[PDB]
Amino acid sequence: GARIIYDRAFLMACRGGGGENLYFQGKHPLQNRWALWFFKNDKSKTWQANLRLISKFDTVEDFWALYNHIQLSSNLMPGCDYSLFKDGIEPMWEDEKNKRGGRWLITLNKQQRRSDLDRFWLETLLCLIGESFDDYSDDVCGAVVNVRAKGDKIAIWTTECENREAVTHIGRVYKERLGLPPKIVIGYQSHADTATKTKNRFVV
Amino acid sequence: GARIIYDRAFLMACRGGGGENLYFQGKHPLQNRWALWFFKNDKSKTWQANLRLISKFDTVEDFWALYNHIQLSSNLMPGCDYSLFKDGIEPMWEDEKNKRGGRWLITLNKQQRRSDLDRFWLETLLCLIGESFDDYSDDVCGAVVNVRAKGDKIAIWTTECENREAVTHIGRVYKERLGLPPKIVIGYQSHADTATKTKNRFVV
Ligand SMILES: CC[C@H](O[C@H](C)CO)c1ccc(-c2ccccc2F)cc1NCCO
Ligand SMILES: CC[C@H](O[C@H](C)CO)c1ccc(-c2ccccc2F)cc1NCCO
Repeated sequence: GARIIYDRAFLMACRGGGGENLYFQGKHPLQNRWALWFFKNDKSKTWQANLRLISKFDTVEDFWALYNHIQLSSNLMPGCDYSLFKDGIEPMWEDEKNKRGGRWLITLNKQQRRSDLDRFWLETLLCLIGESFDDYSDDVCGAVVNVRAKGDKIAIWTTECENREAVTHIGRVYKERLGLPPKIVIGYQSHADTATKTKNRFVV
Repeated sequence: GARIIYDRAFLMACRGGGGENLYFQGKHPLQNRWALWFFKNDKSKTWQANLRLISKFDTVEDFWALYNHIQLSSNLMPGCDYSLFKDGIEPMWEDEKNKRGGRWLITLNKQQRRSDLDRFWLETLLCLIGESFDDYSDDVCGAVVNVRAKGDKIAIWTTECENREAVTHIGRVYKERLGLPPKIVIGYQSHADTATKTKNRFVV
């Protein structure tokens, strides 16, 4: 049918009042299937054994079941990365869907770990699963949270750094959904530029 | 050793670049040996003369040799059934390994005979031979394709309809590997229920 779009209030209502959809034995299907990955760079193990597929889901209710479980069981320590990517896109630059891409980046201060990290990450996840960028949601690959002593980072990765209209729409809506004051500028950088380098390619 | 698991890309690469394994004079052995059966209900012959063992194989390269041959020489007409089952499991409910079982069913409409039947059947076969359900692949008995004017059907048969964790894992991974949109619900039904009866026992 048409793209399955859910707004923030609808998704939030499914957490405590989910499972009452009119089909799918009550589950609300998502537009896309998503995979959650965990990474921690531990030099004692291989890179392969450091990247872990945690879980895949494709309904609102299964997203919340995973969210609730992670909220109870998972490591929030420096050096952890968590990534939510569309099924079939590995959470790495070399994936065919990421090689030409880039990311909208949010950088937090340490004071913002207690005030803002959880709420900004949740808002990011809802933008993803809810297809909040209308047709330009198709350019979204995934999102990454890096937990770091120097300051945590959240990013939305998109497929094509030269798709100006898609990339800028995603950034504007993401900023709006995060609720950031206008004066707090966020930037988009291609993955190629992040490999070796406010002055970003696009700013909103 | 450990379970022999092959992903889709590896299996696909063996079709045109097969026979270069480091042992077995180049063949890649499968975890299981498999038997391909054909059935057509023809009232002029007995039931036993209507069920035919076509061939058995136990390597990736011999799977592709059979695939290529069937693709050239075999009947695709309404009333045909083809079944790929682990060696020693007959493709019938009464087999000891199927009596307590059930199936994940995919039902096609006629527009999907040309767009989807071959690709969905191939993806099913790759899930089977590649042991794509990890430890729960041991609950897989086989798969069946029914060619019908009213709409073709593909199913994965499993051994125990009350093994909830195994059955549900198989269904989720099968749906993921078929690439079905989240909103396209597939259902599991016990063979006992198929004998006399969206509302299925498990849905994913
Ligand atoms: C492990 C805690 C981690 O914390 C972040 C850094 C801030 O929140 C984290 C990771 C992934 C998910 C997640 C869950 C379901 C689907 C997709 C996901 F990415 C949720 C959480 N944390 C929830 C509690 O805040
Ligand atoms: C008409 C041939 C039939 O078509 C199906 C319905 C759709 O594709 C069919 C049956 C069995 C196999 C098969 C081959 C090797 C191992 C196991 C198998 F089940 C392959 C094909 N078709 C290949 C594409 O022509």
